[PDB]
Amino acid sequence: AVQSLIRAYQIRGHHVAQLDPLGILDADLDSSVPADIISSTDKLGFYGLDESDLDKVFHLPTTTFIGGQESALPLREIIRRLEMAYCQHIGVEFMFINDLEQCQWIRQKFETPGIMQFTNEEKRTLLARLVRSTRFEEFLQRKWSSEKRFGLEGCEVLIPALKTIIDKSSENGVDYVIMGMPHRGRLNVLANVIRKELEQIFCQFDSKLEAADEGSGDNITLSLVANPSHLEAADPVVMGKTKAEQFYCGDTEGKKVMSILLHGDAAFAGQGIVYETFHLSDLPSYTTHGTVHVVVNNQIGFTTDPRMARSSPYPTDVARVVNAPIFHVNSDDPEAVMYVCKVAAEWRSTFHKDVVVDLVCYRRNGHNEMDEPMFTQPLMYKQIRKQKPVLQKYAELLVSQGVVNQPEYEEEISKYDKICEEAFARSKMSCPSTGLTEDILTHIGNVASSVPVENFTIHGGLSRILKTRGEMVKNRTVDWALAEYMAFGSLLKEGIHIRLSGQDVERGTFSHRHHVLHDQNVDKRTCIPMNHLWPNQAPYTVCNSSLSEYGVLGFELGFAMASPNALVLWEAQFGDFHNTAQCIIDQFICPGQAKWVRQNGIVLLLPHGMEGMGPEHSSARPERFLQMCNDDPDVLPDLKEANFDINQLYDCNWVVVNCSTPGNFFHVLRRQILLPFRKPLIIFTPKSLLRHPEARSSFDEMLPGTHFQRVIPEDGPAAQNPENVKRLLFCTGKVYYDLTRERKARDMVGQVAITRIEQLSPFPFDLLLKEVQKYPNAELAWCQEEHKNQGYYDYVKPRLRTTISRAKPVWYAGRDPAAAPATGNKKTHLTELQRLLDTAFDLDVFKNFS
Amino acid sequence: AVQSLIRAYQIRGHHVAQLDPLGILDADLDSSVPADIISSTDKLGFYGLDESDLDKVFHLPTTTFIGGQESALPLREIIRRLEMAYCQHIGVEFMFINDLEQCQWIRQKFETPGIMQFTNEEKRTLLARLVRSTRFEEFLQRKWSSEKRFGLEGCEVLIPALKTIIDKSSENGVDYVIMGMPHRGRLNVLANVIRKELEQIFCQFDSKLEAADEGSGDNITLSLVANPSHLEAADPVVMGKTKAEQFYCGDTEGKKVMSILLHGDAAFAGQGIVYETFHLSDLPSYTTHGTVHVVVNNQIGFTTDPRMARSSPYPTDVARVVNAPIFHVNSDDPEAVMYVCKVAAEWRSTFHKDVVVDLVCYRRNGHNEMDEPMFTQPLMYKQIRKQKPVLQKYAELLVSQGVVNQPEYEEEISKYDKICEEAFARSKMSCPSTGLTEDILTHIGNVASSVPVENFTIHGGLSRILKTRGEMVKNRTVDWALAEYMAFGSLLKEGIHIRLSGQDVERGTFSHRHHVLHDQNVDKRTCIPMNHLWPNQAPYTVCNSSLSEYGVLGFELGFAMASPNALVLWEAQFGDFHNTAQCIIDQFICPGQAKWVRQNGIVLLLPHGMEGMGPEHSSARPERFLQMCNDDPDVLPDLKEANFDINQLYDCNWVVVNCSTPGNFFHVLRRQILLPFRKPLIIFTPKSLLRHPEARSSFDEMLPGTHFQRVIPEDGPAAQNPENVKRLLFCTGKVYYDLTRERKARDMVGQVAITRIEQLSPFPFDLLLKEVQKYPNAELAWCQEEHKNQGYYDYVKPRLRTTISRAKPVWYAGRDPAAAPATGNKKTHLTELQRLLDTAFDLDVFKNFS
Ligand SMILES: Cc1ncc(C[n+]2csc(CCOP(=O)(O)OP(=O)(O)O)c2C)c(N)n1
Ligand SMILES: Cc1ncc(C[n+]2csc(CCOP(=O)(O)OP(=O)(O)O)c2C)c(N)n1
Ligand SMILES: [Ca+2]
Ligand SMILES: [Ca+2]
Ligand SMILES: [Mg+2]
Ligand SMILES: [Mg+2]
Repeated sequence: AVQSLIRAYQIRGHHVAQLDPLGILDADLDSSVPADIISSTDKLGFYGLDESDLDKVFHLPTTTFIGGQESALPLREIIRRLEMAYCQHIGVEFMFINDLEQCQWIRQKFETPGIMQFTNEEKRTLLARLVRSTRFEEFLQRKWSSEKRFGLEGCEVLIPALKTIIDKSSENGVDYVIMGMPHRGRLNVLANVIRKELEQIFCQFDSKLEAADEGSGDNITLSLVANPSHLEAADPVVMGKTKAEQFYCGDTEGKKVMSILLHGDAAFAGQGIVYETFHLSDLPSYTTHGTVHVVVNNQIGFTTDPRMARSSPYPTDVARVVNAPIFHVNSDDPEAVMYVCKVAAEWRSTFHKDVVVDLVCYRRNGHNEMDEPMFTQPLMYKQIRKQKPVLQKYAELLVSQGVVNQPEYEEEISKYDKICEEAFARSKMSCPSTGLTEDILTHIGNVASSVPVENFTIHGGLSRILKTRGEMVKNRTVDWALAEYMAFGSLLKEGIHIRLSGQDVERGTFSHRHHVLHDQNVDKRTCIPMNHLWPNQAPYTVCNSSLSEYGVLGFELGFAMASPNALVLWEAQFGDFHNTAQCIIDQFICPGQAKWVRQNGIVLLLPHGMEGMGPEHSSARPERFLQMCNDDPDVLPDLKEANFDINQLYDCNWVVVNCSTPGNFFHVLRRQILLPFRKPLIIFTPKSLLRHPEARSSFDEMLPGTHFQRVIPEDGPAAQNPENVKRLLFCTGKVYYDLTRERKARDMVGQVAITRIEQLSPFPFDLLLKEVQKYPNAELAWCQEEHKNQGYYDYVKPRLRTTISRAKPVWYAGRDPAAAPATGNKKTHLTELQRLLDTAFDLDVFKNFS
Repeated sequence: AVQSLIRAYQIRGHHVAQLDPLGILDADLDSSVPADIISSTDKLGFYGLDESDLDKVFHLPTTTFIGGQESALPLREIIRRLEMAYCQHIGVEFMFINDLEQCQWIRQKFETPGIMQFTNEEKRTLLARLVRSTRFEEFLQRKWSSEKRFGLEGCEVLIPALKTIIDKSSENGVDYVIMGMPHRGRLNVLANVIRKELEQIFCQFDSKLEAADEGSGDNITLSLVANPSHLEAADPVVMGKTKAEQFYCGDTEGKKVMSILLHGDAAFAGQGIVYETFHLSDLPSYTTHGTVHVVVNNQIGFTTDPRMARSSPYPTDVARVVNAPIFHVNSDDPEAVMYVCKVAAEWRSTFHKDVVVDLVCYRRNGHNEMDEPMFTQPLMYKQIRKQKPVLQKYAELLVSQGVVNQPEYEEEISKYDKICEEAFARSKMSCPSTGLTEDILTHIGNVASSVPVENFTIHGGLSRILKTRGEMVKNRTVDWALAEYMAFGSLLKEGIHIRLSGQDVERGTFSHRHHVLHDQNVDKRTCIPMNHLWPNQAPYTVCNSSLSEYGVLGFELGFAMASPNALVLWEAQFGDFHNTAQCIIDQFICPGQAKWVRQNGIVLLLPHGMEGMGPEHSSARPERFLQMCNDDPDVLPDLKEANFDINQLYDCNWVVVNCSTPGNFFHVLRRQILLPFRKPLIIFTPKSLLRHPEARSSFDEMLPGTHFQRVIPEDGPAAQNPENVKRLLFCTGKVYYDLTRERKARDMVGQVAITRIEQLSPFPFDLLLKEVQKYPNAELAWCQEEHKNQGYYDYVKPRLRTTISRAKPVWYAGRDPAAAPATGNKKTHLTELQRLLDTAFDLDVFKNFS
């Protein structure tokens, strides 16, 4: 009889809660009272009860904790205690959880008498924190009025909440905390929670204010990651950083690393990023064993109201798809906020699960500190202007109780004002060798072309693949997969950790690498032969990710930030789906060092090639990456510097390469780690050269004394007699092979020279100038399997014309411009390719003008 | 006693349900049986019951329909009926709904007896549909084996499900259906549901198979929209199209327009787009009154296991945030699927709410028809190759029952086969005047600068704004807001519908337009002044959207497809966040007429300008838009055609404009509608020119006989004496004004000519040539307030050098290249701007070389 009523309250208590600070605007966007909650004695008929039952004593179930060292209670006691627990300033949304132990723990924490009481020292400390926050806010206001400082006015209880979280984490065992937070309230945290020299904060208020830099305090260590103004675009980055620190510190269960994130109410229910980030929480490869989310519900986004912003009651619904409990609290009552923070910290330290806490508050001023909010919401601010601040009412309550005397509070205010005034007055290298000796290469080749496990049986096709691998190894020949194994194993020997993530990377999207072997008979038997290469070596991890291209890339980037001695690779199924995560490339990878001055070295792998498989299963948009480079096309650098290659690579944002041969792909990954500094790397991997019969290289290019070749000159009869060569030809990728075959078909050998360019960013001016001067009489041309308005023409042409003294035109030999990456008609592809190949190996296509 | 048990089943039935077609892999990803379900007589102790209670008769509650014509069933009946209803081929997830009427309606359907029974005619029709689907699949397989087509084998009950849905919609009143669905099963729907000439389908299989294209059938009308391979990227487009059709057809409640969407299991739980699309559902401005989502749960994504893909149990947990009920069904049983589809159609026609139906099935072959799935999942396919197809077992069951005889079934197979081979054998203009007479302009100015409602009081600042508006109107002067009002009112007079949607558009992000007036004291009293202009006129709508930049743009794009007689505008808060919806610009607006034939005229508004607000609140990336143009920079078109302005505009893919004066903003908006055809328009609106004192124009540029000016020539003393002008200068946007000020500070009037370029795409190659020939001895230069690697230099320079016969170099006068859109230091901005003005206005920064 009573069990149904208690369940009904545990379901619908948060809907009738006075979480509203102003008293006017509602929190759940509905003022109706559902019939489940007994708002009056007339509603007992819904459960079949009546006014005669309000005095009969009822026995509590095993899922109720209001008894407090008491078994049965009069129904009036149950109703009063249940209203106090669920329908006052705290509303708990947790019964969507199917686990029983977590539900019982939450009930015990939030449904027992005499557990929320504080001590006088805690009240004094809370008063001190509230005074610090409020006086800092008014000092910023009165010393800087005509500014846009995004104030935290009408919600100062945030700072004590964060301090309570950090203190509970410290006493629970945590020794490292990583925090992410939007702009609203940044300076308060930077001055009170992550304590910093106030003179430095005042100095940085006037200059460098726009940039949200990184703040570190080192005795729990606190780090505040830099975040951009894009909303909710830094959660996966924080999760990746937390995972990397957990892995490096040896914490398998993450008992000493913690993650805290702050969100606004409007963005937590309007961005699809939160969905993707929440789905990464439980995946075995992306699980940081717990994050604490704090969402500030000021009940407004700029000038947009809550009812025209979302299709859900609360802005906290995304967290319920993963069974993460949610706590909504009224910011007016500070003790409730403190207890909720303590409960959330205990929950994270116990169950290693995400938890979200919602701070219901209001906004005292406009969106900016000089905006006019009466234009759009008159009633809201008319009601706002008739309410006391939280500090004033808290101080009055404490004075009435007798905890603090008025002179002490006044002295505290005066001394903190003097501290602020005093602070304000005071305020104003060579390229390594990447080769390997033959025994290491032979050992890796033999281990990779077999199965280490004794009774491990594989498929027949896989057996044929391994036999072909062994035949290649014994003949001193390497293909794409073998080159990948050799590079990764060589790095693993030196102690460098390697992580490879993305979609379908364990088997390969084209089924070419087979890095993970599966047993046909046993259900979960799995063998990774690479861990068996050497007795002592760095770990190796390969992971399959979800379909989100946005959260996984951010996670990988955050992981790459922790340590330089690590090789993190992200693989996309096709080069056309990277645009789903453009924001991550736009704000985090592109200007990571220009603003924020921190180093990263993530490797991005993008398959790219035109083979008729579709208008959008073809091409990786390299012209989008090539335009985001801090290089001036009109200036030719000094080509006679001490090194140039390493100096040029030092002054750039990232590197862009398009590898066609396995040897260069082997050397690039080694050069990524062996260098002193780190920079992001973008690689355009082929799609049809994996099985190509002549896409192979010998071991002689993998031996000691060999460096990565940024530009591969032409080898053949053309080089033997260079004065007779016409039509000097440049290419980048598979287009080389398609040319060479035709050069054999048309008997153009000795009349056309074809050269590749592996590295596009930065531009190799020196090597290109050296090889262009090799052929005095040859018409420069650029080949391309993409359209004119796509690919590398608009990037390469200015740089090629800069390399020479604009002494020669750079012609084009490729497809015509189009509004799509490729064509959807199979018949026209062959005609286009035949026309593309017509101009090459058929001279006088451009000499016809004269 | 029993109410708790029934409640527990209604919560946890779908977890123990036998939905798995394979007794092997699970769908909720957990094999454990929760203690709520009574799997054996020993578990009755959880509810306090025991084996002695299995025979006692228990009265049913008012929220349980098991019984039919019974009040009390003996407990052995309740348990059996509940297991049959919730734990046998059907799992219903709906109890998260808080509404009681919807819950009772759902319960009645699946929880009442003798409701799922069919008739012999229905069974015959189902057999016919299954035969058609299966024989078409095997015919495609045997006639085309070496193909990468995506096949529907494994789930062959999809076609009858869709046909049942459409039939129920037709009988419920729907007369128009819009459908979107991914590649898996496209041909089966195109050949069976949306019936099409099979010869045409066979012809398009060989050629033009790559592109999606649009399939129509007109007696319910069926439209299948084109969608790319990007997963979940076409739902908002479908919803926008549905909304537009509902609005033109006059269905306020949408009783005659319906929307159907199909999803895969892996993409419905891995993409954040679904989150935004689901929040767009209930929003009053974006409400399509229901949408029947169908998710096919084949339990595998390419080669990725469902456990390493998501954190939620089922891949349909994003629909529990909007209280949308979910039905999971086993595709083996066809009657259950048919009944579920009927129930979903009735639910949509009744409650006007979204509903999701999950068909649990398996995949018979690899991802493509020649993929090898034994490499990664051995046990799954080892079990798959030992199961009968659904058609075979259904035919055997019907033969045993006696509905159909074997000769009839064989004859049906033979006749459909013969139809298949028979089909296979058979298979093989001037620019308008946009001016207005003075009385219309005066009327719109008077109405817009005053309040229409008589008892309506506004703020004092708003009163001052309206007084300034009236002063401008009486003095024959127009600003940005007045120009917008005049354009919108002029279009509304002609009967053209106008819709403006996006973030903070009702008031304006800079509080300059005030299109919506709010009453200070009376609650919710709105007053749109432009809805009161003329006695008969088209409706006007302004909406505030959510923070999702991706879903709203897709919704607007879908809306601008239904009819040409409409002006749909999308406004962004800043030009930097548009990249969040890059995919929509990548696969839908860019190649929307090059790939599919449909035409679109959406207007995109992007604030753009460098003012020192930050590196992320400055610049709108115009160089990203300018590179996606199917224009060859190396060819100069024929400048002596009849038009060369309407012809040039006819070939392009969209238009890009940067408007500074309000008159051009008026004229371009009028020209967008008055043109015979439709093309997308991108406008770079200013931010600091809204309040600029000289950013104004007279009425003489809005009178009859005035056309939009693509290029504004240089007016002033320089034009009077053009032979004495040096440093011919090109600009685009606010920079002009700054330049003029500096010129006035340096007395360089008559020595520098500054010209704007309003239209960049199509490129004006005629007016620019004329004005370049106007000044013979003048060094061309380009002035931007953005970095050299960004902005318009890389686009404009090749086109400017093409316009002339490469006879004069195009210099640069702007900021130096950088890895970020702007700087984060306030001090360096002033130095950068001063250096920019210095190098712009001094006469030897380039001539010093000689
Ligand atoms: C992706 C994106 N992020 C940000 C903006 C601009 N912007 C900055 S703050 C803000 C309001 C966010 O609302 P809410 O989370 O409620 O913030 P609060 O009231 O706490 O400032 C918006 C829209 C934008 N247009 N697009
Ligand atoms: C955004 C994106 N879209 C598409 C792909 C490539 N792709 C095409 S179909 C497919 C499988 C989708 O899985 P599921 O939804 O289970 O569909 P099914 O295999 O049953 O068709 C993938 C990953 C990708 N990597 N990223
Ligand atoms: Ca309520
Ligand atoms: Ca289960
Ligand atoms: Mg807010
Ligand atoms: Mg699937």
